[PDB]
Amino acid sequence: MKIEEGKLVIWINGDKGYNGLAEVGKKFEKDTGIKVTVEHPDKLEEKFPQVAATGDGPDIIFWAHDRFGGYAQSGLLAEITPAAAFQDKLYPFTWDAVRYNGKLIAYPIAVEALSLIYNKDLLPNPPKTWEEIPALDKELKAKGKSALMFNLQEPYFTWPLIAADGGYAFKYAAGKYDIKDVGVDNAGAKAGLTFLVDLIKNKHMNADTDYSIAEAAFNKGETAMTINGPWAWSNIDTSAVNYGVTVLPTFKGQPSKPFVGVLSAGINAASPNKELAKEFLENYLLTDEGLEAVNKDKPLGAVALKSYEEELAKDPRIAATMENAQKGEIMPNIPQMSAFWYAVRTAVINAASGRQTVDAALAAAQTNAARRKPSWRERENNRRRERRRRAVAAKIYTGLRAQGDYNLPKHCDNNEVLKALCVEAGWVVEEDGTTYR
Amino acid sequence: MKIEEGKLVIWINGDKGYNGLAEVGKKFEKDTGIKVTVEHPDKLEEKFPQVAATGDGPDIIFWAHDRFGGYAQSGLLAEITPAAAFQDKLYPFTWDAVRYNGKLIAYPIAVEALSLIYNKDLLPNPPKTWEEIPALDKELKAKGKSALMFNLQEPYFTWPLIAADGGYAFKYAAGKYDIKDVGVDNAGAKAGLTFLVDLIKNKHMNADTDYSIAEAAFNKGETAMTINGPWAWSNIDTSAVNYGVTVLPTFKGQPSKPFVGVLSAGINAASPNKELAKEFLENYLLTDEGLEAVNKDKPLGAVALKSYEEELAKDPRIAATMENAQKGEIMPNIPQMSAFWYAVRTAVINAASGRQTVDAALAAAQTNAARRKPSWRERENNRRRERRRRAVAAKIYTGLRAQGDYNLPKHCDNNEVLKALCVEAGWVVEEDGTTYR
DNA sequence: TTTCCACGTGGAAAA
DNA sequence: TTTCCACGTGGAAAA
Ligand SMILES: OC[C@H]1O[C@H](O[C@H]2[C@H](O)[C@@H](O)[C@@H](O)O[C@@H]2CO)[C@H](O)[C@@H](O)[C@@H]1O
Ligand SMILES: OC[C@H]1O[C@H](O[C@H]2[C@H](O)[C@@H](O)[C@@H](O)O[C@@H]2CO)[C@H](O)[C@@H](O)[C@@H]1O
Repeated sequence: MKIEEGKLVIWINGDKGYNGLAEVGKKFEKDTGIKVTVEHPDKLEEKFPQVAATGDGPDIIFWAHDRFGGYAQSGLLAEITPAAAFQDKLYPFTWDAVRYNGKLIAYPIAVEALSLIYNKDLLPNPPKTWEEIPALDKELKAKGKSALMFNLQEPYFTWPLIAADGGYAFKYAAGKYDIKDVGVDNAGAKAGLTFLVDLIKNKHMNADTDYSIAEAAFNKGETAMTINGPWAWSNIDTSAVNYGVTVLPTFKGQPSKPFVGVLSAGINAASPNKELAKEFLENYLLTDEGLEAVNKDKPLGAVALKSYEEELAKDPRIAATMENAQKGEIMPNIPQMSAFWYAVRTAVINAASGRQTVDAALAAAQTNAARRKPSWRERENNRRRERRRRAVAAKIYTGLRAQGDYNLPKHCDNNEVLKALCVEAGWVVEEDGTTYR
Repeated sequence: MKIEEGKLVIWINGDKGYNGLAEVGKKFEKDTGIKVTVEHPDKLEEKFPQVAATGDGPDIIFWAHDRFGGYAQSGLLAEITPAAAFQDKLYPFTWDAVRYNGKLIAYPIAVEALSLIYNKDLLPNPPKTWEEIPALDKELKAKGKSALMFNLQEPYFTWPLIAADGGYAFKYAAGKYDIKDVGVDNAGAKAGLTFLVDLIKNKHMNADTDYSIAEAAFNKGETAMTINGPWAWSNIDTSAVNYGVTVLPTFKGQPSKPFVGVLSAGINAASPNKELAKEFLENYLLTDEGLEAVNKDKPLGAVALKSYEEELAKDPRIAATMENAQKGEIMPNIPQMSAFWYAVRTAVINAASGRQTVDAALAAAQTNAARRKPSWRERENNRRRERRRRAVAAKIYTGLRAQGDYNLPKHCDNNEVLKALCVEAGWVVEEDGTTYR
């Protein structure tokens, strides 16, 4: 698709309040006449870098801030230049999340952190430690239920446990992240992933559990706990479950440390509606009424807008979210975050499935998250080099065929021409290529 | 995931009533103590052949019958052995849909056909032809609306128009489908796809419109019509839209001819719960109460079970469905269907985007749908031939480097060894490989 | 049907 | 860092 003047197209993930956001787009059209289409395609965080490089993609893209550094490095995002008056409306630290190489590259929307969600009727007193969950499961299994179910296919949901005892993504020192100092293979990370794997080995969780499976099981009252973010609360409200949101359990005495995301809205550098996108975001979405429309559809978490966050912070579910967020850390936005996430995803899935050990899975994850992606020019240099090597060889064999006068079959490969060249030069070549004088 | 004896795991597509089916599973657990888990993973029709080949995958898999023949050819499905008494409860033609090489390979559940779905308030009199849609759209655009929106990413939705004037998949003659006689490149197919591409060219449709975009636009009252199946009705019910279900419009005076699917349930050949699966399907799902539970969640269409279908056939939406189904054709279940579907999907997406012309898109689709998938042994044969070719060459150069005394640099490639061999034999080799005596 | 070389990226190796 | 051969499948070619 292509962005075209006079219309706005927005990409936001399918677990967010896209219906409420389209409601904001409808008000925008009422007052300005500009149509606003909100779409929630799959794997949008991966599709956007593929289409935007060529000029395609949506006008605005919503994702957590951790992806945006890589979009900016690739030149996919227009610089955001809000007036001071508007910057004053959002918490400074939310702006930090969307600053890359000194420039603001997106509008921050809301702060997200995972919390422990629990069924109060099945479990009036939720566990304070990861360690006690096995025994809690044994007890609930006798009653036909299970202790805990959460998405094991996305490393976002397992990272709090991996980081609890000392695992980290990229080390931060002297005011910067060290791209080559990755902490996914240290004792802390190994202990966290081992406990999770042992949960599966002892049949307290299933390695194939994903987002929809865990959400269905908690919202149907089959499991007593899940791990999820504020966007999930709306579907629980519609269910018959009496749920609480609280601090994640500790592991080895230390708090679980979720990676904290800032839902952010970037403007496609190829869009011809940059000013319209700015007006929509600053003056329609990032208002009390606009964020309310979105929040009422699927809760946003702690919104970047101070005026509305003052209301939302009264909700004890938000206070628990931010308690967890204080114990975690804001995600880096550096372009390498994509490589980190793929590597940890592979490690978690492979260790959960028994395909690899925890030590082997995390060792490979360490090297992969540190691996430098070859540039376009490097790939092209290698492609050309091998093109040239084949062309030189092909020309040699053409000349040997055309002038050798070797006693060759009507059809033969260049190996048979090589053999004849060898005999001419005084060599003997056996059937398997063994060659000697 | 591996099937475990004593529990049932089911895969069904996410647009079906998986919540109603899980209710059937819960009754089954209440009467037999066997846990039933219903899951709706993405791309399950592609995942099943990958996992089931090694004994993995679910106990039961739901999909339209078209996919089943390829599963059976690969040995992924247990043969279905209902007693004659049970078979008599389903319409004979539904059993034919799941018969492959003389054997029953799945239980038929329900007959699905696409219909034209329209908004009565915006469109009291739905169009009877495709030809009048452009004018109708221009009318509705003046009111800020559009005429028609349907999924353009899946060829199932566009096939009725492609088949209207003569396009076909595999020609049927003398009781068999001829897999070398494909009709995606004939005049009728071109005329149908040209009309669709012309709709996009004249801005009556957008090439990137997918399932959720079309469903959202119709269910929010922004487009007057959509093309979809019975599963979609419940979401329209919850919406404010006053809709009708009717015959698809004609093209060039001929009816649109949808490919008719039979939602079918196959039993994994690797399952240790084959008898439980048969009990669940025959005596819990394929009952009035069982199908009712699923149909209440998302309408199944015209169910294979005679007793319950006499109730459902009273519904004017089902009569419309079957009117369209009489105009279309039951899909083949032959293994070549997946290759047919991939080819047409690429052709539709490529012509709708302008990346290929209609003629060029359908010309490639014809050869692709007819292309014989090389066997494992053919691929292996090829792999070994090239492995051997490289190993013969490597042995010759090893012998040359070890015994030639060619005055070579410390590091050089085989081309330089070849060059030294050539001059030894009285040849001249230029820098680019030009070789002469 | 088989056969042959081309293709671009992997990863071992040397520095 | 660059270099070099291996890899398995594509598609042209001959039959
Ligand atoms: O699992 C890796 C994934 O984690 C984060 O994605 C979150 C996202 O921030 C949330 O808004 C919500 O949608 O859940 C997602 C996990 O499925 C990172 O933001 C993302 O880059 C990363 O791939
Ligand atoms: O688009 C190709 C696709 O068509 C059919 O899939 C249908 C399915 O039968 C319906 O039940 C519903 O889910 O819509 C699907 C299209 O998205 C074929 O059954 C399928 O094999 C084929 O790939």
